[PDB]
Amino acid sequence: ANQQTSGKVLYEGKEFDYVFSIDVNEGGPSYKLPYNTSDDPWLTAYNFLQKNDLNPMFLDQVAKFIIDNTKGQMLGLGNP
Repeated sequence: ANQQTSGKVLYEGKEFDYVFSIDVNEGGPSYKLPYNTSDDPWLTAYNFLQKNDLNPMFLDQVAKFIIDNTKGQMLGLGNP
């Protein structure tokens, strides 16, 4: 991908392709998961997970949502 600033997401103070908004559940601290569509779910998720020192259990939930952003239902929909 080598495009211009179409609809890039600003997480805290940096801009990325698409970032997810992550609440652990407690209203704080609020996390965001920056994703670049050229990268893998597990890798993007792991990168944020290791960076924020999250539990590797979250890796699946973040990566799968990352996938949804490039998959049907969420992005491709697929509604007859």
